[PDB]
Amino acid sequence: NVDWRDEPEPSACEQVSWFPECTTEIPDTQEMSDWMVVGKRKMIIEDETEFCGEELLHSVLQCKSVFDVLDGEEMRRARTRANPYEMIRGVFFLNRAAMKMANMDFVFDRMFTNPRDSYGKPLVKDREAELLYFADVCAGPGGFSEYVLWRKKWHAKGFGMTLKGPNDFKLEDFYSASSELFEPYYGDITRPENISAFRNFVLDNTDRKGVHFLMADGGFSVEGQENLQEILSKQLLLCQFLMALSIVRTGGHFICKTFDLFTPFSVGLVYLLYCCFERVCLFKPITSRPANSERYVVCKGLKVGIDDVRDYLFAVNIKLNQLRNTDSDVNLVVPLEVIKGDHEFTDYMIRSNESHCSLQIKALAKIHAFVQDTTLSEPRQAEIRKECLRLWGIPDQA
Repeated sequence: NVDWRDEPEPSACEQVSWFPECTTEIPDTQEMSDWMVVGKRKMIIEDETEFCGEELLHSVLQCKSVFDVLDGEEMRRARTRANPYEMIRGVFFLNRAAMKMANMDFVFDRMFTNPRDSYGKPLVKDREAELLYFADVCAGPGGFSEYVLWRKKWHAKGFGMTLKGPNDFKLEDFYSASSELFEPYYGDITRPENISAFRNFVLDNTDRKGVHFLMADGGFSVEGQENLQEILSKQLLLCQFLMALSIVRTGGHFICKTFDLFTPFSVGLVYLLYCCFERVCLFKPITSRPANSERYVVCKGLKVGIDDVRDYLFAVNIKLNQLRNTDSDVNLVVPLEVIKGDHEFTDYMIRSNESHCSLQIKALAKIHAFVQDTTLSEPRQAEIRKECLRLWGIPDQA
């Protein structure tokens, strides 16, 4: 009962929708002192409708479950044929995540590779021999980094922290290999002492300022429960937000991969970033698969005076470690009354969640149709690859 053919022409052109400007004051310790609420540990996605229509949520949940019955190889072939952006995904870089950063660096006015001061002037010229400093926190640190170092070469310096094991870095490209351009820190991001350690390492190597921007992956995949990833990844997402506030310099930026944002815990986390940055937006680039839940929290311009929020999240993480492996969990980090009190923030959140669900439903329907009719094709895949490379300034090579 879905019409996937009523969809706009696939394009290299992408539109960004930002949250409205926050005009409320950064919360302080006393204001947040009753904000963390502990409750029963819950994994029921179907009734997380504070920021999404119930009917729409159930529809998307329904499509995903039907779609998951499907055999993997068959569905993967169809999804390759159905995705208009399939052909950009693999090109040029050694790591697919590098093309995602390429995509998003372009979309956000090079704010990552060419950050600006308040007068709009470049902070980092090649001449000045001053470095672009960045951090990459993920299961295999190097993919996001591969793009940055390709673009800025020796004018950049990156710090890596791995989410998996000590040697799970991606130091294979000609630049990530040089410890002068990229320094892995020698693996549990949930341990407070590891957070502090990495924070100090980064502060000591950036003149106590912090990095110009942090690139993070705040979610992990699980087979057989796409719906549940938002909940399973909640502590990782908090720790990445906490890392942003710990190592990004004033006026700096933050980009974080996440999944669905239906839960008040997730939305509370976003609300906090929205309080701490000049501009925040939720964005799904064309280089991420249209049928999945992946999106990016993109934060522009860390404000002054965020230490209370940083300290607050640090306390929440400790509480999460305490509640781990018990029937209790932290269910809120900001009260609903506060989040819903900000009407413009809430309107954006609902519009973002619902738009994502509506598009995801169509993308899943399309794949199903491509499974049933293997002659269906997406003819402009090649033209779109070409236009994207040109637009984003990426060589048409390997």
